[PDB]
Amino acid sequence: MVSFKAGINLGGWISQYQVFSKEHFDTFITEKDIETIAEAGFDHVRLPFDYPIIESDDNVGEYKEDGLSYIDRCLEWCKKYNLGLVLDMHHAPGSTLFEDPNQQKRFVDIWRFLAKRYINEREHIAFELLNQVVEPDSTRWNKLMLECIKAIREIDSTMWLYIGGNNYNSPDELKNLADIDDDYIVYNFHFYNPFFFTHQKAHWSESAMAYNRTVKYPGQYEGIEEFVKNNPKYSFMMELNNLKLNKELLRKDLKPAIEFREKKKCKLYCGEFGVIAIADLESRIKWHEDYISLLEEYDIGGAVWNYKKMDFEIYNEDRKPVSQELVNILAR
Repeated sequence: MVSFKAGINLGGWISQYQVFSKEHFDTFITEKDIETIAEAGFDHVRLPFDYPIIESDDNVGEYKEDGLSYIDRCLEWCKKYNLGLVLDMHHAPGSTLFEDPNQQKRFVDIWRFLAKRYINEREHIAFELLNQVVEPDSTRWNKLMLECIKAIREIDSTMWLYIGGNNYNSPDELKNLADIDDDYIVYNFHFYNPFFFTHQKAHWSESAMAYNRTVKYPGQYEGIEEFVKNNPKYSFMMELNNLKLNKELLRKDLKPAIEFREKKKCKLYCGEFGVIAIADLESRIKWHEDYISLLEEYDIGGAVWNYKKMDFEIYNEDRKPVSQELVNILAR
């Protein structure tokens, strides 16, 4: 039996790669990595991929077997170590996806193709449709998601599909998803609360970079009022002034997902959650311990971000954990 409860992400491999290089692709993740993950106790891996490894915008419809090989081999390694694999589309075609039906067509076609390609794999693979959803409302995503589900179901009636909502799969956007009468659906949400703690000093976040402050957990945001005074552009941060960071805050942020499930009686999954590696170790470990305990209390499976690199590393390049206590907590 394969399970999808205590996983880890393989971001930075065939998704969010620096340069499109075969050297990177052949070496970033190898069988030794899957072996390490399996020996640690995780039951599955989440594999983000960006469309270009599979389809070029030029010869649309012509799928690259060379890119597909990275996915095929990962499936092999997973089957070998009895791990599940959640195949996740990070960057879809198009942002114009919800504007251009051609982009919509390619998106659906790519999933139709993958459903066919992996039709004989019944227990080690699951599909997670799309990660990047940031829209004014869910109307357009709901339309595309339904077509995609439909297209896939004509080919595979029992393939498990992972579906997330708007606002980067926010837990409070699940309620805005169209009702899918389907029993093989798992609802996904990401969780990085409190943001200025999990992304403190994240170089890719303008506000976090402007704030440029170390934060501990449990603890409290400090100097917000002083920061806003100097930077009126970030006035909205005044809402966070002196916010107390503790386990009850995390429980409150998780509430919307729990309420949705209480109504839908569905399965929930947290595909991404984590803390930036530069945070102090003690706080980093404590946040995971508290969050994992909430996931276990509510029986919600998930995958921590990230296996290696991507600034959220759980393992060094030497395939050794940054902290053994941390890995133990995450493997449940």
